[PDB]
Amino acid sequence: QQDPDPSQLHRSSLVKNLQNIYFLYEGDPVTHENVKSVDQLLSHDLIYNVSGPNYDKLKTELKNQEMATLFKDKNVDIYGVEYYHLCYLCENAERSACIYGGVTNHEGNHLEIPKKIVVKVSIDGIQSLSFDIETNKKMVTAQELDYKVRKYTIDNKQLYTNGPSKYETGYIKFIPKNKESFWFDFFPEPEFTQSKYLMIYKDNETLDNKTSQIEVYLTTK
Amino acid sequence: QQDPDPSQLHRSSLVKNLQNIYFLYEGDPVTHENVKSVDQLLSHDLIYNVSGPNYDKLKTELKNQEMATLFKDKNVDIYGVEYYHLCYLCENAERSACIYGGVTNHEGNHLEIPKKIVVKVSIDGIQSLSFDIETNKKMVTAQELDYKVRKYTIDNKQLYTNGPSKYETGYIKFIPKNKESFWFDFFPEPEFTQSKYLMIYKDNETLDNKTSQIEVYLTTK
Amino acid sequence: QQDPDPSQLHRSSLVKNLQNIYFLYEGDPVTHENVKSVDQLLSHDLIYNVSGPNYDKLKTELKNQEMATLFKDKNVDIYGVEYYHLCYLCENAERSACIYGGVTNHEGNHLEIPKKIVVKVSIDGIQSLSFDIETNKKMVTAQELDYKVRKYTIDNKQLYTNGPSKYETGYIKFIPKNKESFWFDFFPEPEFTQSKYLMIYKDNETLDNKTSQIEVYLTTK
Amino acid sequence: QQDPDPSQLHRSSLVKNLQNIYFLYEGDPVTHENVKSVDQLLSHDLIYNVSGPNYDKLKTELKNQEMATLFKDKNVDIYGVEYYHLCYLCENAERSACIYGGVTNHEGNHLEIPKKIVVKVSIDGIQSLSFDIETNKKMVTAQELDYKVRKYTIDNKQLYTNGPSKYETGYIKFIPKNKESFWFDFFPEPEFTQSKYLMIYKDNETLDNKTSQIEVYLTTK
Repeated sequence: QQDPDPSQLHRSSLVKNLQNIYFLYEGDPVTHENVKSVDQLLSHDLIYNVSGPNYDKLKTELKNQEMATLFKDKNVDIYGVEYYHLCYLCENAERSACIYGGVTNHEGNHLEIPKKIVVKVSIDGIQSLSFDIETNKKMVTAQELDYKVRKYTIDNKQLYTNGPSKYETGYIKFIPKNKESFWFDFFPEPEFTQSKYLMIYKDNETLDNKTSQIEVYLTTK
Repeated sequence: QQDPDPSQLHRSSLVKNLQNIYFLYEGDPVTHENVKSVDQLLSHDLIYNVSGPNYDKLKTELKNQEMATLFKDKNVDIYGVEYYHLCYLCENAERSACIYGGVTNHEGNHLEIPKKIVVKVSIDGIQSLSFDIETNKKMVTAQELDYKVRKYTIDNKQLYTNGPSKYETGYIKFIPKNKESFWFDFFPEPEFTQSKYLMIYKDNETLDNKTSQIEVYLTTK
Repeated sequence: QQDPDPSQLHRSSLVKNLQNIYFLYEGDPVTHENVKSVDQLLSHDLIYNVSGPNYDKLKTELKNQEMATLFKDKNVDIYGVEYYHLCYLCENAERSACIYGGVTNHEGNHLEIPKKIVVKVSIDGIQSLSFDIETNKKMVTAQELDYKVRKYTIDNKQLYTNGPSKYETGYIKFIPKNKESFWFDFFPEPEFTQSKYLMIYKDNETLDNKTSQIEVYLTTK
Repeated sequence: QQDPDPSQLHRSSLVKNLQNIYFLYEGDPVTHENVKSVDQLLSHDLIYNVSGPNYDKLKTELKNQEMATLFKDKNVDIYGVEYYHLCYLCENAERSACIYGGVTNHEGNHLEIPKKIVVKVSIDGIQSLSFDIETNKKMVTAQELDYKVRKYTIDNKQLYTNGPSKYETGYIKFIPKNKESFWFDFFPEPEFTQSKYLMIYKDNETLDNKTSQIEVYLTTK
């Protein structure tokens, strides 16, 4: 996946119920340390018995059978963006919370002191500023990072709000030490659902933090 | 509807996922003043464009057509218990909240100072206590009252909890000045959904507060 | 319940997607002889392991907890109207078919030769005609009957069509030997779903057939 | 996409409710010619106003936004496999039917005399047989082809049944004149739904028939 073309980005002025992206990155993500799965719905997911402000049962669809059937009996660390509309867990379950990926092993992958990662932000060409985000992992999911990133740029520069977004075309770029960089679009198609936009966090993409760099390119229209 | 017979009561011990009753009465009720309806799904429900911590659209299924098309264009006051699991609003809507009844006209029915209604609580036959609850309406909905009554006894004497109840069989009774008393069971059938147990709040039963009394009958087991 | 008032009747010209009532009575109802339930979802329904053109699992919402847990272990006969849209049976089942009531004991209640029951149909006051329907039960469900009744009047005098109805206001009336006659409006509220209009078959109402009569009141407008 | 490794194939013996695959290819596909779209739920789908034995509304999710907003106003031919369970179209419509892909232009692309396509089938290494399938299109969808190809083998050699299959691992392969051949696994992961398995028909893949070949590889066990 190579650098995006200016016509391939979705534009924030065509999205209708745009806000539905706000709450996602404004609210509190899901965080669980050293926990083990206990049952699964389909071959490619895993269910956990954990709680939060609006749930006591969680689900995370993974990339495929081979992956799910890998973390099935291991201890892992969860960190993910959740949705409540359109989420199934079990016939007998009200109060559910779905998510995509966000799964990392627990032992060894934890660090003593927080690694400092730097984000560079460009707007209309000009590189305008810099800020930091942390993490207690040697191998974090692009999900944990992308989130933390936006959170900041939403409560300060204002990436999303309960209404029209200030910018128009935005996307985050990951730059791994070994190879091939990738990106995510900051805005969805005209009409959409949450459950669908978040599928990007399906591949449970993980990467070393000690050697990865991030870039953000926004457009003021 | 005459006084219930001791076998006709649902027994707390039998219910399985009982907690789900707890949240309904330990959380914050939906409250809106002087608001009007803006669209309706089926012939007997009205939909409001209001907001809260977990929504931005609301639905209240009333008793029947004739009723709904009566409050279809009036300004009213909403006071009610909501459920998120299995709630339908519009094809394009995430973040909804549904309820039953809880509708009263807005003009006049309001009061300067809060009427004081007294509740007599029995337990294993002996009337051990009494407490108070308020209201700013001349014609309140037995729902507004039912709620307020439980929230208390739950936070203090412990009616419901994040698990098994302390008591076994409980119900509330209303005594209207004009005639015919009625009651609600405090526990649902063994296996149930939220949206089904609440239907007792479908008849949008209203009544004068200046002359109505309340009684609670619990059995310790 | 006494003879209805000409203003409480739903008027077929107001229903928007009326057709949907057509397929319910113009389709092959469900019919299964001597069978036993095998699992249950909620405390007031029963599930059966039977087959048909569009299903291989069935459910039947009954009146209350007390009624369901009565046919839980008995051999019974099911004759009823089904709906596919909006129907849950188990987390793992596609191809489902739901219904309301239509449950009767099997042993004894069966007859050697079919009883002949006559129906009398009015039309704008005048008693226009008569026709027949059969049954192999001593105690049938008004559902079994109400169905048989309409299916005829729809294929011949066209009660419902893939479209607007020829008549405007009709309802069937039951006259049981002992006491209280009861009726069903032939048309639903303006806007509706199927699972809700069918709820009148929930009281699994049954009666002797050796002494029961029927009447039909329609209005050409 | 190169030839599959005998370990990446799903084994029917591990599948639980496999029958559901059966009905999909043993049932009547959806067929409509020279039609136009009429509204769209999301940004990557299209809705048509057509009718069949179990529906009067149909949907077909496409690859992405740029494809849908391309067949939005053209005259197209739909050929596809449909799923009922879990299918959303509009808040007011029961009787739906969903699909993925299966869309082709209508003018010109039609042939006077049906093109004969030969399929070669292998079984445990040995090329045991060959047969025929027809099509009235210059540019056909791999879906229309894959379907026809199975139905046969199913009603004859018995690919799927209302139960365990006879075979263990199967997959069809397409060999276009220009380049890159591809394949589909005849079987789903152990636990799945219909709507997910069928997503292979999303990329609405299309190829010329005057120059395409097919091959099937099965493994008795």
